Amino acid sequence: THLTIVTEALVPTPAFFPLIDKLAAKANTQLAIITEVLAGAWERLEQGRADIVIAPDMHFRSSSEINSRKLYTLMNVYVAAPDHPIHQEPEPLSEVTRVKYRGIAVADTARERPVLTVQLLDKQPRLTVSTIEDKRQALLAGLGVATMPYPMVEKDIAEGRLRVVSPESTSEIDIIMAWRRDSMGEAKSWCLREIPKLFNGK
Amino acid sequence: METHLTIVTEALVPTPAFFPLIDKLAAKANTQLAIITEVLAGAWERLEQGRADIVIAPDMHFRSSSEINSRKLYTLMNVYVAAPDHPIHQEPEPLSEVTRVKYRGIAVADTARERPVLTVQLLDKQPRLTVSTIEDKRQALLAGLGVATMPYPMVEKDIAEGRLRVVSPESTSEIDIIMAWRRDSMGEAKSWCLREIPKLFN
Ligand SMILES: Cc1cc(O)ccc1O
Ligand SMILES: Cc1cc(O)ccc1O
Ligand SMILES: Cc1cc(O)ccc1O
Ligand SMILES: Cc1cc(O)ccc1O
Ligand SMILES: Cc1cc(O)ccc1O
Ligand SMILES: Cc1cc(O)ccc1O
Ligand code: NA
Ligand code: NA
Repeated sequence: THLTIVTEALVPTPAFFPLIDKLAAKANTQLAIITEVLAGAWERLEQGRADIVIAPDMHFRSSSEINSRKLYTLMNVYVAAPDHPIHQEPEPLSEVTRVKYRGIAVADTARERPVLTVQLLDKQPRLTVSTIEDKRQALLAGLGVATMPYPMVEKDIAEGRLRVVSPESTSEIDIIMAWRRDSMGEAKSWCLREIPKLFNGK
Repeated sequence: METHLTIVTEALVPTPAFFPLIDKLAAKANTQLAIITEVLAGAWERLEQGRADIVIAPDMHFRSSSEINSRKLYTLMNVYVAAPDHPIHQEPEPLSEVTRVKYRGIAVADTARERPVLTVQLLDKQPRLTVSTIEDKRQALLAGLGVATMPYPMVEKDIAEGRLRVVSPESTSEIDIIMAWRRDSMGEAKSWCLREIPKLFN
């Protein structure tokens, strides 16, 4: 009756919207598309509270009978407001410089899945937010410097609301679909074959 | 030496409204601010469990503990909305329980570790989409996927330019957004915020 899909914060939830009407005709399933951050997504899969997870490769979640499949590559870019002082700096990535300016991070579950944004060191000003929306607005308001998935800020860079601080730092991340094998129902199986079709060419 | 204050802004409350604090707080003390989003009961659970210094959330009509002091910030207007071409608009009595079951609700998952709430009426045998963030709920509504309440400020532009349409004014409700905190703990940064945040919504 109920399927839960977990789309990690980096993954746009509305990309999964086409499924909804199809899923309602396919089964009497009430859908939940739930957002989690980093380790939270895999914690949900371990605790049997999430049927399918769409999340970056994050080192753990290792359980009994867990399968995966790669969907697409996502580009993360270090960004900041155009008139943020970091842009006038000669060596923005120098440890001496980075500590001066405030990092922006998104909260997650109590680890269990060893990864960091690798965007902020210690003894350095930090703002923590729960959602990518808060993070984008904080960046737009010139309140700090942080990574962002390129698609969500492509328009912002185009119209000069944000500016990439240094392209060398930009990194690529695999977005993967994972699930557990021990239970494999009609709706869950159907989605497992349908979700990759959403990102053919991504 | 630095200092860490954690503020919870419930989903209905715009996190960027609290941005003015950040630069002031950094010059006032070495205080690192953390502005976390929770949903419904989740915000209050955080205050009870001593994991949140200040809570900005709707009045949840729960026995106001002595240990929680609260102060009203502003009134928020919630509007029952749907896409302009959603069938609900042609319906004579949209709010009738018989009618509401026909159409799909859109709900935001209560972040409570203890129990969720019946906020969305939890109409049984009724199609539902559940999402974690108010943005995803907005997009679901924009895509004409169902019917749900929304805080007017977030959708004001959408109603103006006819991307969303108020289904029935009778359903419109006003909610008090309140600031709550605990008496057992006080310090420089906490006290400073408690006096500064109300000025943001004078
Ligand atoms: C728009 C958007 C794009 C994306 O690639 C990830 C998250 C988002 O919210
Ligand atoms: C809203 C949305 C943003 C996006 O980048 C891809 C698909 C979407 O539905
Ligand atoms: C690494 C990373 C994680 C995340 O949750 C959002 C953006 C990011 O760049
Ligand atoms: C922008 C915004 C305004 C608001 O009044 C509530 C939530 C929001 O995300
Ligand atoms: C940015 C912002 C949006 C809003 O809807 C209300 C207050 C605000 O400061
Ligand atoms: C109506 C409503 C109120 C709320 O506080 C959170 C989500 C909601 O859908
Ligand atoms: Na999302
Ligand atoms: Na928020």
